[PDB]
Amino acid sequence: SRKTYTLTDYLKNTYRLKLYSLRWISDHEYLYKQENNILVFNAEYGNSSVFLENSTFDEFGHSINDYSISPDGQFILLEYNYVKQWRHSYTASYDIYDLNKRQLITEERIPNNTQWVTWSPVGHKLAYVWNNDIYVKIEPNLPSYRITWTGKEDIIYNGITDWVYEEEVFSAYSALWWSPNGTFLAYAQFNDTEVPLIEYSFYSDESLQYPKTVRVPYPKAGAVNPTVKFFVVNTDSLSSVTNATSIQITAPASMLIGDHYLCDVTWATQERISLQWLRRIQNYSVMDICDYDESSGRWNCLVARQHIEMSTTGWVGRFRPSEPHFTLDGNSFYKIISNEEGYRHICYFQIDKKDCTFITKGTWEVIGIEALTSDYLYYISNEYKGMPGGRNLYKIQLSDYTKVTCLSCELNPERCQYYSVSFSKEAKYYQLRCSGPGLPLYTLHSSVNDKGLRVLEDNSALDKMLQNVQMPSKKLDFIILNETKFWYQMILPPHFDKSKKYPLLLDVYAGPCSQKADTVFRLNWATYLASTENIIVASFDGRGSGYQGDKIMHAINRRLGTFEVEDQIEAARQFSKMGFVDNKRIAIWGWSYGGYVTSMVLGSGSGVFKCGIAVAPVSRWEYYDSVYTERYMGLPTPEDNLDHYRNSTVMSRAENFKQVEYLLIHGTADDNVHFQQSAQISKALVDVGVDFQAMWYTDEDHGIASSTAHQHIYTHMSHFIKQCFSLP
Amino acid sequence: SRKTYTLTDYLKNTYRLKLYSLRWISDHEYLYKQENNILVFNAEYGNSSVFLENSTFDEFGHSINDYSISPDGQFILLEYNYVKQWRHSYTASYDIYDLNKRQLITEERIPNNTQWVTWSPVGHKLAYVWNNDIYVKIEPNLPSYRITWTGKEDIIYNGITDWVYEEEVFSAYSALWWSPNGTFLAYAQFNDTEVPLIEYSFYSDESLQYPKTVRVPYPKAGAVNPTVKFFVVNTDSLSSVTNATSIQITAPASMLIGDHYLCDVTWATQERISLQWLRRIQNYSVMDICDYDESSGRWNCLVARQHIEMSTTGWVGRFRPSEPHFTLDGNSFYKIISNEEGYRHICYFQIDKKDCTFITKGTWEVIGIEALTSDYLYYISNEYKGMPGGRNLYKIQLSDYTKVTCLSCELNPERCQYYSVSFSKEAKYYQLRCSGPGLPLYTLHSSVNDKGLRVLEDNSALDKMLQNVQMPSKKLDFIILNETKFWYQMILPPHFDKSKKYPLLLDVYAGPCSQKADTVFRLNWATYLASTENIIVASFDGRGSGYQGDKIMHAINRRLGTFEVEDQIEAARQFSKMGFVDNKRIAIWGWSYGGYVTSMVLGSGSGVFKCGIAVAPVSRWEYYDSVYTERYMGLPTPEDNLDHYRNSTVMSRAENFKQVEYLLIHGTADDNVHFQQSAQISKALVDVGVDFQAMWYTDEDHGIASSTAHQHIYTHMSHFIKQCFSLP
Ligand SMILES: *[C@@H]1O[C@H](CO)[C@@H](O)[C@H](O)[C@H]1NC(C)=O
Ligand SMILES: *[C@@H]1O[C@H](CO)[C@@H](O)[C@H](O)[C@H]1NC(C)=O
Ligand SMILES: *[C@H]1O[C@H](CO)[C@@H](O)[C@H](O)[C@H]1NC(C)=O
Repeated sequence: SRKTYTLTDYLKNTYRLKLYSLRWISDHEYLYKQENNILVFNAEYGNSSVFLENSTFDEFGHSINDYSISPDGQFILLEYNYVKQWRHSYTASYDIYDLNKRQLITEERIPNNTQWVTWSPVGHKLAYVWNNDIYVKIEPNLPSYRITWTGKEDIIYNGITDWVYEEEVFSAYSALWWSPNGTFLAYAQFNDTEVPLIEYSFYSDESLQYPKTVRVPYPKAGAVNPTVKFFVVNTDSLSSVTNATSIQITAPASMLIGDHYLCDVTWATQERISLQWLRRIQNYSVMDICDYDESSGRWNCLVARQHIEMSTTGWVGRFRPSEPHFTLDGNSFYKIISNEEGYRHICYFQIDKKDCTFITKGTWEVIGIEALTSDYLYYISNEYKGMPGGRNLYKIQLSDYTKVTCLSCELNPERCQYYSVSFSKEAKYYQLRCSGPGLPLYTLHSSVNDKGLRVLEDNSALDKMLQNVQMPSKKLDFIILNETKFWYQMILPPHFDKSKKYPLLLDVYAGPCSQKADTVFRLNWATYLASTENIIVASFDGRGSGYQGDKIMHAINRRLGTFEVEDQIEAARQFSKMGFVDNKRIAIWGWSYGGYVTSMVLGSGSGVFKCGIAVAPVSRWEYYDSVYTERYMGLPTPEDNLDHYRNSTVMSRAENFKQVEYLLIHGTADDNVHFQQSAQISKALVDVGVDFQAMWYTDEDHGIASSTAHQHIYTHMSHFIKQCFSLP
Repeated sequence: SRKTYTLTDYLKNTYRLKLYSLRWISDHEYLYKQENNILVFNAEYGNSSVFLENSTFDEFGHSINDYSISPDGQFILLEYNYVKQWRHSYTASYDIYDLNKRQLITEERIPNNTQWVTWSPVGHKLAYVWNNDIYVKIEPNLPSYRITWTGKEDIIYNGITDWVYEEEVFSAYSALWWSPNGTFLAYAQFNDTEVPLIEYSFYSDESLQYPKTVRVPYPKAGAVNPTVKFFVVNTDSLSSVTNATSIQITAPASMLIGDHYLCDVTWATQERISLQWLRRIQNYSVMDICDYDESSGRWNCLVARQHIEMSTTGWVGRFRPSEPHFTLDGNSFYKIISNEEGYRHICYFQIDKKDCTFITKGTWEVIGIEALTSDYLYYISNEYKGMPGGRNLYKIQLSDYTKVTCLSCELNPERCQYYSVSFSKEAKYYQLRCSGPGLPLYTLHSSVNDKGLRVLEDNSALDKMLQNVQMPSKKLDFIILNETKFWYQMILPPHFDKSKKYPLLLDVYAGPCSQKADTVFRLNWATYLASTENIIVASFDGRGSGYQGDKIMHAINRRLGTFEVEDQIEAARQFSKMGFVDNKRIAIWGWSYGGYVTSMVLGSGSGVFKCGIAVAPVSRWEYYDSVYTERYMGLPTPEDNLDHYRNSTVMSRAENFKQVEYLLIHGTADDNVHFQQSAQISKALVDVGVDFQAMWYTDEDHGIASSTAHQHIYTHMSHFIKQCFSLP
């Protein structure tokens, strides 16, 4: 009798999740924007003051995309004129508001088309990047010191990352790293001088008469990669007439025999930096600990102090080598490491010592180390009730590692099974965020005795609303394939009847270390397909999937487009044999790696799927970028892995598409997974006589995320699926 | 007749039309290729011998693409390694083989990657273009002589055309023209320096890691255009110590004031050249007659013998200034001109004398002048039976204009209402080539007494085959919109039943001077649609269409996307009325201009059409080239015609497509109508929320003509129509 969840509701964002985004600003206080005022909250007692009134800047003349306040909080930075580049990078203008006076600073402004800005971690110093060169303001109203002079568009980058680094390495435009004092500015330089350029058309506005070609240095598998150097400047000794002195830190000798990357930089103390590096064959990584010479002004990294990580089974880390979490003193650290059994767990390392100690063990994995005092290490794992799809917070007593307490497990156990966390400085207080399986819940807690303090957002407004809709439900369970347990979720229509036969949509991603079966609450496309269209949407984590150990995750090492594909069919097969899925109507769809897999499934000849959708798919691994692809596939040369690079393309199995119905979609401005990839699939289908559907989306990138293209793509896919399943 | 005309039949060519393609080599001899033998035929008597054995070049080594025999039969040119460029351009390697010995020449071979080669019209001289520069070989075994040194890729073209000139001005890669002596070589040189480029991606074979970017100089409407110069070289005064002297003929003072085109190049005598020039506003045109001053070595264009052509209702000529045909003495010419009633007729000009005299007149038009002798002028017209979609050969006694004989009207009045002709040298003989409405007939005749020498090919082999197919029939009629006859055509289902109600596909082109309603016999897609699917395919010639004089042809001037679009609709509306057309099931389709007209219709909100397909459609005239567009549209500036450039985009109609089902198709490497045109359509559709189906074809150009892509698009289109129409 109630309304169902409709496409419109999805697209028009009718039922909205309420969030609670806070920024810890000390051990006991946090920032929060409410009704557009910036507020400081006291964690302990719950009371708040207004940092910055909503009324301030209503005469400022520009609408403001973002802000960032001094640590030692006398300035606020205002970001405006935001122009997006890639996933993390962008260009903007900035003004600085002097909080003590009622004033914008007026002279020495941070320039326009600034590519990155950062406050120092204390005080109110500023580093910014402009035309690929680094600058430093000591005071906001003073002239900046130029640190580098080598910036050249698309060629040399100081303090920012190039495309592959932004995307595959640091998940960030930034390549600047302030000392904890603020004394030093560490920064990376990239040189893309010989990196080949992916070119593509942008058509933009109807009034542009000639298309623009966009040209992006983008190393595809086996191509010349960017090189990198690393520098540290002392920001306390800058002259106005002397060019600043940047000291180089050289990679270790065992990284210099060949192509390598900088994968991680962590400050350990005021005078010690941690630099992890990686070989290009991502087999082998080195952590260097560099100390600062008081007398010399130099940085030395003692060999007897390096830390090596290797794997014979696969690559180092889930996507990159893990991050070290240092003790206050900087003489030791804790870091996630795959154990002997293949399980990622926390290892305690001493800096001068060489082997490490495991602080956790067992048939589950650690997801992150979240805070560390002298007393306690806080982390997230999927230990609870043995569900890898699950996330919870844990507290180790460091005087005895067997005394672990779970902080989130039983706070709201039917409602909350997927937490993330946000500790204040010195882990005095934390916010918890349960992401599912019920409505998201944001709580505030005091570490002292782990007293719950206060609910922040409970989403009850959403709850009252969703009581009036025909919500689908979620089944999280496992099947068995060859002795091992693999998990799947199903999103099930309202009033699911196990005696009926429902159409089933396999929603696939299945990349190395992915997880599509989990406890989180989403309101999405699947929600609509289940509520209105009575379609079971199923998802399944097969070999190559993560959070369940190496045996499963490294199964796909050097062999993408293989066990992850077979296992999707094997599970679709099994869902078929269950007596509520009508095997005549099984479809499959995926975005991105999802598309590559959906296509590899459509082309397997399984005859299990009526039809499916591949959006922005990888079709051939030589088209994708070096850092991601080489991590799973090695190099595409005869001496290495050319054979399997060639064996695993969507085009190789074009004929088999004649048995299936296929919708193939790709935005033309995809800088990530290039249009070329869908353009080689479509050609291969044509070359063989296979009919299919296509959709390009002019000037859309990898996410096809403009308001219109979003509504349109999901509209297009609904029609393709309703009619695939003979639904009116 | 039981079996039907099948899509496979169309695609696979079960049923081919037989041809007869001859090249005359004198006033009584031609060559025909039968097998891979070149045979010579005596036109008067019918005897024939083998000129060239099919087995002459078995041990050549390379696949031979095409031949060309010198006008003194002494040597043959063999064309190999042919690589397409645009519609007429290509590069190939060439060999010259001696016929009087039996040996390939090996000294001084035509270079590889030769852009163009041609023989002198008499004898065995060669002119050729390599690397944008012109070379002259007096003898095939001898070193060539260099005429130009200014060649340069995509900037300077000598002897060959750039992109616009090839496609829009000359219909030819060639910008060279021998005088009949083979004494003088005349040639144009194009300068594209400031011509902006169209760039698109070309994906190529799989093995290519990074798409290539294609860059072609292409002036869109209003852009900077190529400049031209014209030169005449004396081919007989060449020395191999001295550099070649090229005499320049400059354009008339009234062309030099602004932007202008070189239109036409016609030698009149051994020592006299006709140049036609066209203003960038294409309503003024000047013909210059230019003579060799034996004494000075120069070329003088007297203004006494200059001729002006102006149009006040539209533009000049049909697609350009008509070509003149000079009488042997070089002192008079005949040339097609819009008469004062606005119909195109043969006009008689005397070189030094004013005006001209019209030698034909009426409510019909000369299609072309074909042959000129001492006593007669032969020409082709649509007079016969007031049928503008028909064509016959005609004869005018030069000594009394009123004495006009129809050569072809009555040869076979039922099989044949559509001729073209190929006259021997000195017009002693002609091959009549009948295209319809019955099967093509090919007959040879003699001019003396207009005797029918022999049937050359009667397509009897096809005739018998088709007796066994349930062939569709063609209806040619007309309707009256104001008090004007506009002609349409219908391809009608076999066993047509005027009391059943048939789905209608309206097959549009409808560009300026087009004719879609004629008597030509075709085996094509509509043939399949009619015979196998019992769909009626209708084409209609409304305003802007051709060969019915200027009131109709010029109705569309400065007005593209108005009247012609309106008229298609009104026409479908008229088809509605007739009780054999189901008005729930009317569709429209078209390619190039017809793709544009379709979209424009579709988005008009007429409600007449259920759906429609548009292939490589124009969407916005600013995106298309300058020569074609501005010819109809004027310039896209505010003072000229910007208002109608903006009032006539496909994009401005997007909201209306909600009402219809659209199919939009384009080749990614279309260099004529750029992918951009469709990329802009799809965006506007995305932006406004309209659903529609799409298909790009990667690396296909304008014709979408690789055999596999050809098959794929008709298959795709066939399904789309079949499901639009509720047809299984
Ligand atoms: C500013 O905050 C106040 C405090 O609740 C609120 O009433 C008001 O709507 C806000 N003003 C604007 C313009 O956001
Ligand atoms: C960048 O690399 C190239 C060689 O790949 C080198 O020639 C150039 O000097 C380098 N530039 C800098 C400033 O590192
Ligand atoms: C036709 O026959 C005549 C007389 O036998 C002969 O001389 C002539 O060369 C022949 N022409 C052809 C084309 O074979």
